[PDB]
Amino acid sequence: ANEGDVYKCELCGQVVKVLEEGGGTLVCCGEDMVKQ
Amino acid sequence: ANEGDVYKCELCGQVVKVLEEGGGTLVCCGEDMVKQ
Ligand SMILES: [Zn+2]
Ligand SMILES: [Zn+2]
Repeated sequence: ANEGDVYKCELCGQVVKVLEEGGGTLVCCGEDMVKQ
Repeated sequence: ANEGDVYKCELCGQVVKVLEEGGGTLVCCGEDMVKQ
């Protein structure tokens, strides 16, 4: 992900920001959050 | 988590913010993101 990017889910509907990108995935609710 | 909170992976080194808390857990690198 790109720094300053926001990610939201479609299930849980959780929204978080990407303060610091990493070589991993942002899982959520036995799923994988979405990116805006 | 409470909005305004930031969570890290504590592994890869990914940092994100909880813009909107939901009914899900932030996972990264097969790990449960930690709270700063
Ligand atoms: Zn989710
Ligand atoms: Zn990670």
